[PDB]
Amino acid sequence: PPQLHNGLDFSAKVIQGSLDSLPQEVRKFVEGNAQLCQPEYIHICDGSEEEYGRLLAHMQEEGVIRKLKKYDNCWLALTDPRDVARIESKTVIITQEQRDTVPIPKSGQSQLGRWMSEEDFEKAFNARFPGCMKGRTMYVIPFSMGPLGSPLAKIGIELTDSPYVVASMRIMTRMGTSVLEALGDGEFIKCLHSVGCPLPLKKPLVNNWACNPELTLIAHLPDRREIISFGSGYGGNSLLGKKCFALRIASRLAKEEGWLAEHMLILGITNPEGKKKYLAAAFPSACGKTNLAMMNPTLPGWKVECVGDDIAWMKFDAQGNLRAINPENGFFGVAPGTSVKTNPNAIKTIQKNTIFTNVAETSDGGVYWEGIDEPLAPGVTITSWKNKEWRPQDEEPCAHPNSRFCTPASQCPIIDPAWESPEGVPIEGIIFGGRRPAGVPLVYEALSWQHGVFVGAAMRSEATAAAEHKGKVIMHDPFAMRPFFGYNFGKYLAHWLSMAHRPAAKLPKIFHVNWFRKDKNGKFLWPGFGENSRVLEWMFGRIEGEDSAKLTPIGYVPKEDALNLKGLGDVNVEELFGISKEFWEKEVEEIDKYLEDQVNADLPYEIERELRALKQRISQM
Ligand SMILES: Nc1nc2c(ncn2[C@@H]2O[C@H](COP(=O)(O)OP(=O)(O)OP(=O)(O)O)[C@@H](O)[C@H]2O)c(=O)[nH]1
Ligand SMILES: O=C([O-])C(=O)[O-]
Ligand SMILES: [Mn+2]
Ligand SMILES: [Mn+2]
Ligand code: NA
Repeated sequence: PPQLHNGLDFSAKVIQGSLDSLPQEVRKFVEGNAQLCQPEYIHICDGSEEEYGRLLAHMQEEGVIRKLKKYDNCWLALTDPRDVARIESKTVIITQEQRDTVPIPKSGQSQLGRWMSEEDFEKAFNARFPGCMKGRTMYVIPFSMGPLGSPLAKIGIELTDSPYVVASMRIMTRMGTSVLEALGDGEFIKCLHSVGCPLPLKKPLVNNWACNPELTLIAHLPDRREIISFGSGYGGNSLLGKKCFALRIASRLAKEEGWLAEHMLILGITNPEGKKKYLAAAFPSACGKTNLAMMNPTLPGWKVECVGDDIAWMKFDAQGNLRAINPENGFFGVAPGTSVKTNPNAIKTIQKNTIFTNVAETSDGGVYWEGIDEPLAPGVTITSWKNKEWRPQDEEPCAHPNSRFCTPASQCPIIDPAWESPEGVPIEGIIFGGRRPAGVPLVYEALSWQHGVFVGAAMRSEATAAAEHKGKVIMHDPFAMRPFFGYNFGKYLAHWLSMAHRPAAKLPKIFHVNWFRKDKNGKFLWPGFGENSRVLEWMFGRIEGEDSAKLTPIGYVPKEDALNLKGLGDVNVEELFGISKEFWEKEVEEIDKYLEDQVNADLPYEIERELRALKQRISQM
């Protein structure tokens, strides 16, 4: 025990587990950060049910969460209204050179990520972390992204002072002692989180929800294999395995190592004949992945099974199959809109062992939100997400627009049998899409891999409530990755294009969808949800080589009568499927200006070529 005093030994403060049990480098990480942050206690998480019960009890007793008595082991957290979603403007990546992280925009102000210099980050770090956990417990969370012990899994350690983060990580990752045993003396991603409210409190606590909005900063240091997040408890900012690791850090590793880390669901779809295919889909935040990934198809005999709803790690095997795995262990899903009619499999999943954040509570201990589509007995009352009595005729919603459920994937009734298979599932189609109220038809198919990459690059979508963006501003969200690129977007495009030069590659067919086109009065032209199975059927047939497509300037679309619209006789097909020369001339000009300004010297030639080819096809209309 080599030391002149007690070294950096924090053993006296350990209230679960043992520092002696930890791999050497894990111990160093814990003790170095204990020295810095000065927690009152250290809790080494074991991931056991016993621990989870006591953690929930502790939070309940502290008033941080409430038990929802109507359900089996479900809980409700209500946050400070300042800490409710991601904050892109406070999310940064540190590298030696800015251009490695983001292209330099011609006009000023990049929209493909925020870079911070090493020097500026050190100052930011020193202004936040020293002493930040005083009076609190530092929890040590050993977690695996991907199935335990898989050669493709990646392990992290997250230190946090938030028991809400511990509970949510238990759901969203594989966590506990088994992860430490699989880790051994291997490398792990170093993840440090604090709510940034050391005791005694310097500022008023709102709704018993510790946070520091003024100093909120979600930082990524890929060259140090570190993620450092301060001031926010909201899951996208605090669950460091999810967006921070499994997209931002992992996307750059993937570029270096020949794979892909993407904001994509993975689903398996089986037709009435029993033939099954796996598909991946990238839609922006709050644009429909969870609803698609566990859809109940309206077409009789069709079945969808869920591999993952949010993040995909994909790599070509030796046979050329693009194999995908879900690195998550749960769903962190948008609550509003979820009903028996729109997402019955989510309703089944969230009946037990689920943590809800910022939803409303009924007087009989249930959950409520806009679009839940379940009448309450007369006399039953509602407490809004703001902890105030609420009525249906009220101006503001009962649930926050970005309220979430956090639920075990193992509870999904149609979880796919291969959802934890270490080798992944073979992807036969990749689907892009987002919210476009005008101009973009229900579905089209890219003409080639290069055209498909351009389609991903050109994605635009109405702003949602998943981050700080207000109104329904149509924003660029290439590959649904705008908030999540771990490195220069132009390099990411080159990396995707390079997949076509892999010998033997079985390149997935690429499609683009729009569930959200609206008529003149602002009403949806397409009902969506389970009806989207009709679009998946067409995709399935196209992968099988069916002659069910008509060429248009934007790509292939369904032939007349090719889509099954039985039961949707009132859909206005000409409006929904319409392609206007005027709209598309404007669209290509907008994309050209965006790529030139935002990507410029980093833009691959093949992307510029696809833009010109699209413009040329439009000119022949
Ligand atoms: N009109 C319509 N709304 C949909 C459709 N699919 C999903 N939604 C709604 O869009 C919102 C977000 O859908 P999700 O499936 O949770 O979005 P996501 O892509 O999983 O979002 P993140 O988890 O933030 O990445 C919810 O309110 C849904 O009810 C659809 O087909 N049509
Ligand atoms: O939380 C999410 O999944 C998001 O914002 O994409
Ligand atoms: Mn997401
Ligand atoms: Mn989702
Ligand atoms: Na609260």
